[PDB]
Amino acid sequence: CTVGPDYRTPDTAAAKIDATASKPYDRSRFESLWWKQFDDPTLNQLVEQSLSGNRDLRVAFARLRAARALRDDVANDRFPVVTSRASADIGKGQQPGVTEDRVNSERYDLGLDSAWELDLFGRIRRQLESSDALSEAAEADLQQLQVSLIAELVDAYGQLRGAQLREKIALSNLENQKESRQLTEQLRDAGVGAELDVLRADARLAATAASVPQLQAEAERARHRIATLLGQRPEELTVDLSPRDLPAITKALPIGDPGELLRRRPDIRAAERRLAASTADVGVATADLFPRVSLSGFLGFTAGRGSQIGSSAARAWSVGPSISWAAFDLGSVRARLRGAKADADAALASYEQQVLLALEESANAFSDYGKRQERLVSLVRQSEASRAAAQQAAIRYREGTTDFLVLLDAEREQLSAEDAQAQAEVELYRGIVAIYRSLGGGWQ
Amino acid sequence: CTVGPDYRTPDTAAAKIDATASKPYDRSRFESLWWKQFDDPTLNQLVEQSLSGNRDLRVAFARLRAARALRDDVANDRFPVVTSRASADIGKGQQPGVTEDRVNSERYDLGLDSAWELDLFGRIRRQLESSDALSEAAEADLQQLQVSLIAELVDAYGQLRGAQLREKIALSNLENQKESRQLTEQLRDAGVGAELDVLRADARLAATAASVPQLQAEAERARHRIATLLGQRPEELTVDLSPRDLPAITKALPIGDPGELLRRRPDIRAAERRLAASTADVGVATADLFPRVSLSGFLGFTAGRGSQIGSSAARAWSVGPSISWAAFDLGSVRARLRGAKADADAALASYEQQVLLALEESANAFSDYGKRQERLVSLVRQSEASRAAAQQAAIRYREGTTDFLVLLDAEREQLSAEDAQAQAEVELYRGIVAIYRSLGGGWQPSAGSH
Amino acid sequence: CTVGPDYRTPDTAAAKIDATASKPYDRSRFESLWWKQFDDPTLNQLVEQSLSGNRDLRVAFARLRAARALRDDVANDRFPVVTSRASADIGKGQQPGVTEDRVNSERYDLGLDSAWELDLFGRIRRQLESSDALSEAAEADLQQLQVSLIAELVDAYGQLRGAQLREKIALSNLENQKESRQLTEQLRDAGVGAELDVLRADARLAATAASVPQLQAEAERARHRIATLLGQRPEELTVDLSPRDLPAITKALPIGDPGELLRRRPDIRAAERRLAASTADVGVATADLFPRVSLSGFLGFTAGRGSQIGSSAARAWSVGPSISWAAFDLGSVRARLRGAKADADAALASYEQQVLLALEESANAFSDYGKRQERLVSLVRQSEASRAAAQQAAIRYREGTTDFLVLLDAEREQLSAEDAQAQAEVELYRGIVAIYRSLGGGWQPS
Ligand SMILES: CCCCCCCCO[C@@H]1O[C@H](CO)[C@@H](O)[C@H](O)[C@H]1O
Ligand SMILES: CCCCCCCCO[C@@H]1O[C@H](CO)[C@@H](O)[C@H](O)[C@H]1O
Ligand SMILES: CCCCCCCCO[C@@H]1O[C@H](CO)[C@@H](O)[C@H](O)[C@H]1O
Ligand SMILES: CCCCCCCCO[C@@H]1O[C@H](CO)[C@@H](O)[C@H](O)[C@H]1O
Ligand SMILES: CCCCCCCCO[C@@H]1O[C@H](CO)[C@@H](O)[C@H](O)[C@H]1O
Ligand SMILES: CCCCCCCCO[C@@H]1O[C@H](CO)[C@@H](O)[C@H](O)[C@H]1O
Ligand SMILES: CCCCCCCCO[C@@H]1O[C@H](CO)[C@@H](O)[C@H](O)[C@H]1O
Ligand SMILES: CCCCCCCCO[C@@H]1O[C@H](CO)[C@@H](O)[C@H](O)[C@H]1O
Ligand SMILES: *C[C@@H](COC(=O)CCCC)OC(=O)CCCCC
Ligand SMILES: *C[C@@H](COC(=O)CCCC)OC(=O)CCCCC
Ligand SMILES: *C(=O)CCCCCCC
Ligand SMILES: *C(=O)CCCCCCC
Ligand code: NA
Ligand code: NA
Ligand code: NA
Repeated sequence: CTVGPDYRTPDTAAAKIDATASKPYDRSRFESLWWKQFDDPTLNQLVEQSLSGNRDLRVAFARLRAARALRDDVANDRFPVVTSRASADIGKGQQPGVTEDRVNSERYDLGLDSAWELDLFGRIRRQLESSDALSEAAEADLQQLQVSLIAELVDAYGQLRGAQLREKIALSNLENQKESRQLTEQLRDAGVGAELDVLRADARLAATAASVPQLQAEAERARHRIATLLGQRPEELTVDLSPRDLPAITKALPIGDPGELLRRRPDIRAAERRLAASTADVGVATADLFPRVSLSGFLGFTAGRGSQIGSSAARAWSVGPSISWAAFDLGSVRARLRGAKADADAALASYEQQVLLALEESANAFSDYGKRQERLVSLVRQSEASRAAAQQAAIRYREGTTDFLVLLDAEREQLSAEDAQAQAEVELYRGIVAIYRSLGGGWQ
Repeated sequence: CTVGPDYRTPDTAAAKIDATASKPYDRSRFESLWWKQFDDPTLNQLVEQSLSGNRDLRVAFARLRAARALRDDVANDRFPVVTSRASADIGKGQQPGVTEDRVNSERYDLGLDSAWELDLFGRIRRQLESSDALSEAAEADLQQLQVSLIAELVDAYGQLRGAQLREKIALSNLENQKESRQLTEQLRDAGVGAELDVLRADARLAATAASVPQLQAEAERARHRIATLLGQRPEELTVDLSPRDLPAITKALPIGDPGELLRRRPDIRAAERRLAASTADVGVATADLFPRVSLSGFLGFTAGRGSQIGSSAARAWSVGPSISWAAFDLGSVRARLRGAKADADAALASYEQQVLLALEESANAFSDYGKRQERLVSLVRQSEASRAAAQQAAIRYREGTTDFLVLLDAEREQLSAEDAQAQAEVELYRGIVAIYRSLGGGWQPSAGSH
Repeated sequence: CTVGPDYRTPDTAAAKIDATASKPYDRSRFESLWWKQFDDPTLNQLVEQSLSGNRDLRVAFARLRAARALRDDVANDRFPVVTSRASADIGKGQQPGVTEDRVNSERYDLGLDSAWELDLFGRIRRQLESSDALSEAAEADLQQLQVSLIAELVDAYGQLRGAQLREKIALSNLENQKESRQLTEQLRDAGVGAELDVLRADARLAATAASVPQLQAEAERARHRIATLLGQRPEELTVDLSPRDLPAITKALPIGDPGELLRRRPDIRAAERRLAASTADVGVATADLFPRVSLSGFLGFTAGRGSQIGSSAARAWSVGPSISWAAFDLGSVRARLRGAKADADAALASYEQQVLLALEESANAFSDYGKRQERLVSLVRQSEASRAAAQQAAIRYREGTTDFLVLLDAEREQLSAEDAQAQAEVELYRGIVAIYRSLGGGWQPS
C-alpha cells in the first residue's frame, strides 16, 4: 500500500476580471504568439533569436535535465539493487570464545550483492511521486522563464522605440526653437526687439538641446539590454535597430477567457507541482511510522583459502531478510513527520500566494490598460491644441502683436505636450505587454 | 563536561537618536498598536483582516513549525535510542575458520536494539542548544514579517488615500479650467478675445484631464496590493475603500525610549538567535576533539534454528561499550572546527550589520519626518498664495486688465502647489509608518514551547 | 587515472568598446585606486575606514575561511584515515553455528582503525579539485563585494555633495526671490504695482523654501548610508562631512585597455571558478562508473579477558581489501552522471551570462558618460543664459510697465537651470563611478 495523504490539486476558482467584457478586448480567442500582433518583423526576429540564444533560458533547460536525472536515480529504488564485490579479511590474533592463542584467519568473498527495500508501505513510491512532481515543476519554471523573457524583451524594444520617438520630437522642437531664437536676434538687430528676448530664447534652446543626449543614452541602454536578452555581446547584435515607429495593435486584444489564466500561467503550475511534491514527501515520512522490510542477498563464492575462489567447492549464497521498526524511537519519526507536514503547509500557502499575486498582476494590467487608453485621448487633444497655439503665437510675435514670453510659453507647452503624448504611447505599448505576461502568454 | 564557548549575547549599546528629544515626539510612552493612533476604523479593520488572511504570514508560521520539528528530533538524542528488529541470515556455503564443507547455515534474531551516545563532552547538549536557538530565530522571523506586513499595508492605504486626494484636487482644478476655457470662448465670440487664448485654454484643460486616469490607475494598483496583503482576490475585497481623507496624527508621536528599539525589533532578535546557534555549533565541533563514548545493546532472542525464536532457550542479551577518538584524523576534526568558527564569525558580523541597518533605518525615519513637517509648512503657504493669485487673475482677465497668459500661469501654479501639498501630506503619513517600522512595533509575542 | 573531463577555461573573447578610442579616455594605463583621482582626502579616508569597518566584507572573509576549511577536510581523504578505539562486547546467548547452549561471551579490543579509499580513478582528486575551485570562487566573491562596496560608497558621497550643492543653489535663489518680492510690495505701495504681483512672488518664495528641507533630508539619508558602509553608527561617524564642492577629474580617465576588463572583474572569475568546480564534479560522477578499491585495517589488541589487553599475547592485526563495482546498478550511476553534466551545462551558461552582463554594464557606463558630458555643455549654457535673462527681467520690471510674470518666469528658469546643471554634474561623477565599477576597479591583486 502507499501511506500518507493522496494529493489532490487545490480547487482554485477561475480568475474573474469584469473589465475584460468591454470593447478594448476580444474574449473569443487567445493569441499565444501575442507579440506577432504588433506586425513588426524586427521584433519577431528579436524574439526568435532570444529563444535560441538567451543564457538564462539555457540554465533553466539544464535545471530541467538535472531534475529528470534525479528522478531517474530514485526510480531504480523500486527494484533490487545488485552490485558486485571481491573482498577479503585477513588477520592474526586471538579469537574470543574460540581460542586465546593468536591464530591466522582469512576469508575471501567474490560475488553479487543485492539490496532490496520491499516497498510495503510505499515510502519509495512516494519518493518517486515527489521526484516526478519536481521534474514537472522544473519544466514549468522553464516555461515561466520564457514568458518572463519574452515580455522583458518586447518591453525593452518598446522602450527603445520610445527613446527614438522622444529624440525625434526633441529634435523637431529644437528646430522650431532655433528658428524663433534666430527671429529674436533679427528683430533685436533691426532695432525692434530686445536682448531679453534673445537670452530667454537661448536658455530654452539649450534646455531642449540638453534632452537629446539623455534620450540617446536611454536608447543605447535599451539596445544593450536587448543584446544581453538575445545572448549577444553589445557590439555583435545581428538585428538592425535603426529607428522605426513604435508598434501598435488597432484590433481588440485577443485575451481569451480570463478564467483560463491561472491554468495557463506556468508559475502557477510550478507552485502547484511543488505543492504536489511536498504532499508526497509527507507520505515518505508517514511510511517510517510502519515497519521497514528489506531483503539482502549474496551469490558467488566464499572460502577460507583464496585459492578456492571461483571453484565449485567455494560456491555460496545467502539471503538476509530483515524487518525493522522504530519502536521506542517513534517519537523521532513523529518529529520528522511534523516537519514534512509543516513543509507541505508552507507549500500550500506559497501556492495560494502565487495565485493571489497572479490575480493582482492581471487586475493591475487590465486596469492600467483601460486608463492608459483614456489618458492618451486627452494627451492627443493637448498636443493638437498646443501646436496650434505655438503656430499662432509665432505669427503674432513676428508681426509684433504679442510679447516673446507668449511664444516661449507656447513652445514650452508644445514640447511638453508632444513628449507626454509619446511617453503615453509607450505606456500603452508596455500595458499590452503587461496584459499578455499576466495571462501566461508565450511558452512552448 | 560541556565543551566549547559558552554563548553570551553581544553587549550592544542602546540606540541614541538625539532628534527624538524634540517637540514632534513623546518619549514617555510607546504605542505597540501604533496604527490605531490614526483613529481610522477602516485602516484598523484592514490590519486585523491581514493578520488572519495574509499567506506569507502562514508560510512563516509553517517554517516555525518546521524548526520546532527539527529540534524535537535532536532532543531525543540525549537518551538511548531503542528500536526493534527481526532478522535472519540464511545460506549455504563454506564457513571460514569453522569448515571448508559447504554447509547450510541459519541465524535468527528478534529483539530490541539500543544505541546510546553518552554525552560526556556535551556534543548533543550543544546540538540541542543550537536547535532551540534556531526555533527562537524562526519565531522572530515571523514577528519581523508581522512588522513588515503591517507597515506595508498601512503604507499602501496611505498611497490609496493619496491617489484619491490628488484625483479630487485634479478635478477641482479641472472645473476651474473649464470655466476659464468657457470664458475665453465667450470673449472670443464677443470680438474682445482671441483664438490664441482659447487654444491655450484647451491645451491646459486637456493636460489636467489627462492626469485623472493616471491617478485613478494608481488608486486601483493600491487597492489590488491591499487585497493581496489581506489574503484576498482583487474582486473579493469586502472593505469599503471609497474615498476618505488621508489620516493624521496631531499629538506628539509616542515613540518610547529609542534605546529600547534594538531589543524590540524582531529582525535583530532573529540575527542574535542565529549567532547563538552558530556559537553552540562551535561547541558541537569542539566536542569532536575529544573521545566519543557510546553503549550499544541487544535484548531478545538469538538462535541457529528459526524454530527456537521466542523460547527461553533462545533468550539473548549483549552490551557494547565503545570509545573512539579521531587520533591521526584530528586534522580533519580541526578543519571542521575552523569551519564552525568561521561560520560563527560570519553570524557575528551579520548580527552587527543588522544592528547598523536598523540604526540607519531609524535615523532616516526621524530625519525624514522632521523635514517633511517643515516642508509642508512652506507648501501650505504656497497653496494659499497660489489660490489667491489665480482668483485675482481670473477677475482681472474677465475685466480686461490682464492678459490670458497671466491667468493660465496662475492656474498652472495653483494646480502644481495643491498637488505638491497633497504629495507632501502623503509623505508625512508614510514617514510616520517608517518611524514605527523602524522602532519594531506591532508584533505578537509567541507562546513558544515547553 | 583521473577520469572525467579535464577543465579548460573558456576562450572568451576580449571586450570591445570602440567609443573608448576617444578624447575623454586614457587607455595607456589603469588606475587601480581609482577614486584617488578625485583628489579628495575626505573621500579617501571614507574608503579606508570602509575597508577596515564594513561588516559585509567581514561576512565575506568569514565565508572564504569556511570554504578553505571545507577544502582542507576533503584533502585528507587522499590518505588513510586512522582513528583509535577501545571497545568490549559482553553478553549471554546462543552462538549460531558454534553452539546452541546460551553461553557467556566477552571480547575486548583496543587499537587503531584505518580506512582508505585507493584513489585509482581519481574520484577523490576530482572532489579536491572541486573544493579548491569553490574556495577560489569565495575569494573572488569577496573581491567583487569590495568592488561593489567601494563604488557604492564613492557614489553615496557624490549624492551627499549633490544635495549640499543643490541646497546652496536653492538658498541663493531664495535670496534673489526675496529681493524681487520686496520690489513687488514697494511698487504696489507706491501705486504703480499690483497685489497680484505680490501674491505670485509669495507663492514662488514658498515653493523655493519648500525645496530646502527636502534636499536636507536627502543629504541626511546619504550621511546615514555612508555611516553603515563604514561599519559605523549614524551618530558616531568618524569623518567630517560638512559641505565641500563635488569632486572632479579633469585629466583623461585612465581606463587601461577595455579589452582587459573581463580578466579584471572578480565576478567573472567567481563564475569561472564555479564552472571549474562543476566540471570537476562531472569527474567525481564519472569515477563511479569504475570500480572502487578500498583497504581497511586494524592494529592493536584483541582478547577474551580484559587483563590481557596491551600484552604481547593479545596483539592483533587485520586487513580488509575490497573492490566493488555498481554492476547492475550502473543505471543509477549513469543517472547521477547525467545530473552532473546538466549541472555543468548550467554553470557554463551562468558564466556566459555573467560575461554578457559585464559587457552590458561596461557598454552602458561608457555610453552614459559620453552623453552626460554632452548634456552638461548644454546645461551650462542654459544656466548662463538664464542668469542673464533674470537680471535683465528685474531691470525691466523695475522700469515699471511690465507684468511681474516676465520676472517670475525668468526667476523660475534660473533656479530650474542651476538645479538641473548641478544634478547633471552629480550624474557625471556617478558616471565615472559606474565606469570603474564596470572595469573591475577597486580590488588589488596580491
Ligand atoms: C499534509 C497533511 C498530512 C495529513 C495526513 C493524512 C493522510 C494519511 O496519513 C496516514 O496513512 C496511513 C494508512 O494506513 C495511516 O495508518 C496513518 O496513520 C495516516 O495518518
Ligand atoms: C534474494 C534474491 C533477491 C532478488 C535478486 C535479484 C532479482 C532480480 O534483480 C534484478 O536483476 C537484473 C539482472 O538480472 C538487474 O538488471 C536489475 O537491476 C535487478 O533489479
Ligand atoms: C508495527 C506497528 C505499526 C503501528 C503504526 C504506527 C503507530 C501509528 O501511530 C499513529 O501515529 C500518528 C503520529 O503522528 C498519530 O497521528 C496517530 O494518532 C497514531 O495512532
Ligand atoms: C515490537 C517492539 C516492542 C516495543 C513496543 C514499543 C512501543 C512504544 O512506542 C513509543 O514509545 C515511546 C514511549 O515512551 C514514545 O516515543 C512514543 O509515544 C510511543 O509510541
Ligand atoms: C595495511 C592497512 C592500511 C595501511 C595504513 C597505512 C598507515 C599510514 O597512514 C598514515 O599514518 C600516519 C601516521 O604516521 C598518519 O598521520 C596519516 O594520517 C595516515 O594517512
Ligand atoms: C581510544 C581511547 C584513547 C583516548 C585518548 C583521548 C585523548 C584526548 O585528549 C584531548 O585531545 C584534544 C585533541 O588534541 C585536545 O584538544 C584536548 O586538550 C585533549 O584533552
Ligand atoms: C592510491 C593513491 C593514488 C594516488 C595517485 C598518484 C598521484 C597522482 O597525482 C596526479 O599527478 C599528475 C602528474 O603529476 C597530475 O597531472 C594530476 O593532476 C595529479 O592529480
Ligand atoms: C561481476 C560482474 C557482474 C556483471 C555485471 C553486468 C552489468 C551490466 O550492466 C548493465 O548496463 C546496461 C547498459 O545498457 C543497463 O541496461 C543496466 O543498468 C545494466 O544491467
Ligand atoms: C499497506 C498497509 C495497510 O493496508 C493494508 O492492510 C493492505 C494489505 C495488503 C497486504 O498494510 C500492509 O501492507 C501491511 C500488512 C498489515 C497486516 C497486519
Ligand atoms: C583509467 C585507466 C588508467 O590506468 C592504466 O592505464 C593502467 C594503470 C593502472 C594500474 O585505468 C583503468 O581503466 C585500469 C584498467 C585495468 C584492467 C583490468
Ligand atoms: C500495498 O499496496 C502493498 C503492496 C503489495 C505487493 C506484494 C507484497 C508481497
Ligand atoms: C591513475 O592511473 C592512478 C594511478 C596511481 C598509481 C598508484 C597505484 C598504487
Ligand atoms: Na538509484
Ligand atoms: Na532523534
Ligand atoms: Na576529512
